[PDB]
Amino acid sequence: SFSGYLKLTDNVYIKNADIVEEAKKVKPTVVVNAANVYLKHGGGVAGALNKATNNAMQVESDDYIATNGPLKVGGSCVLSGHNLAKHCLHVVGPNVNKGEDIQLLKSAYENFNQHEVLLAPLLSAGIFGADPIHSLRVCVDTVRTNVYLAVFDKNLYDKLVSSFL
Ligand SMILES: CCNc1ccc(C#N)cn1
Repeated sequence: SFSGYLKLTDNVYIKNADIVEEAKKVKPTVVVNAANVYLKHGGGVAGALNKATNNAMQVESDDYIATNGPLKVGGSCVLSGHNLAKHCLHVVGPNVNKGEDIQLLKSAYENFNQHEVLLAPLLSAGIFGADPIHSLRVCVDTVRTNVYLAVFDKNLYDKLVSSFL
């Protein structure tokens, strides 16, 4: 189904790809969003996925927050995948740039175990400020379901693969 991924472990795969383009092509059952507790999809993966939905993700997310309140750091919710996937699993990894606890990254990845297969970014990486090498390590040590990681940055992808233990 997913093409061109490098197998890291029994269940973790990685590719240098734009997660928006991966989602449009594959139309996976689940695309993971690098969400914040307010589901305000301003930038990074969230801003990019929301822009690909023509803001439908943000409109749906605002209604979800109006009804349910904010998510917890380390938590998630399942919403529509719009034109990108059947569902979007909005997962909140800790944002180290907001001083959040990096220990919550394992809790964030545990949300992936509720889905047999997912297309996902590295949680807390990019604008969330965590070390992406550490994120990949927590991913491989926490996620047991099939996760296809899309890493937008080629230089970061090369660093992640070449340093993977
Ligand atoms: C070009 C649109 N796609 C993407 C994918 C990932 C990120 C990040 N971070 C930003 N844009």
